[PDB]
Amino acid sequence: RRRRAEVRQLQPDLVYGDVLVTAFINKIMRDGKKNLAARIFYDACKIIQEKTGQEPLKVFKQAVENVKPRMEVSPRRQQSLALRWLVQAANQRPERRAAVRIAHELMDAAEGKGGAVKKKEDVERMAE
RNA sequence: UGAAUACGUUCCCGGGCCUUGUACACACCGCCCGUCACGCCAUGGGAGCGGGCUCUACCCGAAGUCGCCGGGAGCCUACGGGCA
Repeated sequence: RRRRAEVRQLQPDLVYGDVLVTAFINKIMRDGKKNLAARIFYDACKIIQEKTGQEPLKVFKQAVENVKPRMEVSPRRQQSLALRWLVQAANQRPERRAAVRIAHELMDAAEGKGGAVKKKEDVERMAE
């Protein structure tokens, strides 16, 4: 208790220059292998730009933004919570490739739709 | 390779520690209290029975004492008394 402890702060990834990136990679992270989950994200983004032509970064941030619950919310938990549904919803997708399921899950989330975004509407609506 | 979450955890499940207060107790997941079952002893009344004693009322027992009369032919000496 006290001191408000710490949460540490990491650096960008490579082609995006954002912290939330690695943070999200930590969610997809499993078995302790970030190297794998890393490419899974990059490849997931590559599919986005090769299907929408838009920046895979602006689609990522926006997606997570359209998931951060307002009520159920600290500016931090908004990230932890959002990243959760983004992975869970992407874990239950039709696509066979991990990078493909996440890619679609992100695009839909960025457009304000999908299972992850649908879950939020429920939590918020059941809170208000 | 390398997290997520860690302060809003102030609570609080639980442990430890300082401090306040209270009852009993110190085997403290205590201790007491009470009922029930068994054993022994003991207290009191009551319906009633047996024995002794006390108080009140009536019913006359004897000895003895006190008092009066006294038998008159009764038990007798006589200023007459008296005994029975």
